[PDB]
Amino acid sequence: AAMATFTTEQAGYQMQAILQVIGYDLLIVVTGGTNPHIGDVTTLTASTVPETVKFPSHDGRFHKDNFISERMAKRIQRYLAGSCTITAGIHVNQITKAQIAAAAPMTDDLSRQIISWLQAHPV
Amino acid sequence: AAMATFTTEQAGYQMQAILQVIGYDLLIVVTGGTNPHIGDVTTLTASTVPETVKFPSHDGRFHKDNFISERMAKRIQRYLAGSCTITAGIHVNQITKAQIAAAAPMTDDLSRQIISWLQAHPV
Ligand code: NA
Ligand code: NA
Ligand code: NA
Ligand code: NA
Repeated sequence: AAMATFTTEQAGYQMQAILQVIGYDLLIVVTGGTNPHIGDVTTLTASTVPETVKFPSHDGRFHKDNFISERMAKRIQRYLAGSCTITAGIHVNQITKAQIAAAAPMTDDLSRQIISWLQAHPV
Repeated sequence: AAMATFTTEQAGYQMQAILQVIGYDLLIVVTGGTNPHIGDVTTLTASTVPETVKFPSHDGRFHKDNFISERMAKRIQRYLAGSCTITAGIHVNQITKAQIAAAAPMTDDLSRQIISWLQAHPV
């Protein structure tokens, strides 16, 4: 199983997804960088359009939005047996353009591990 | 601390809140009864109006909505240092009127333990 942890690291920083199964429903906590937080929450089922809450900036200043919980939700949506809630909060102090670019492949890498896990542990 | 678990039991069924601190942000997972699930997600900060996602019924049939994540959010809102996400999913097979009535005091009981914990462990 009811809990699993997935990690990836590209361009020198790590992202992590912690998955918890509750009933037929999923909770996925996505964090990364030096300052993990909860900046976005995406909710969905297999058959509804995902929706995303965006909290005010965890440190007040402006950071580019990489759409991480939305991107993960799109990848895993068709594998869901019930509801799904994805939090995301990645922060790298003085992030570089290459590290920004790595956010999308790293999210897909976590998504692929999650999908494999769900297929191995049907709920 | 960064993680704590709170429980209550009234009228013969248990509710549980698992709290995880990520940065300055909170994730609270509220479950109970025989069939824990994620049926509602409430998001808020100290200064914004809470909003609640309601997923389709975890078992297809109609159950009364006890507004659990909303009720907890109202109780703890003024103590938040950052963002807060509360999932809730309580199910008792053939719930009784007394057990339905117990949902509100039990949510307040979990909320009071959470507030005490936050005051003892400032983030
Ligand atoms: Na691993
Ligand atoms: Na944001
Ligand atoms: Na306790
Ligand atoms: Na509901």
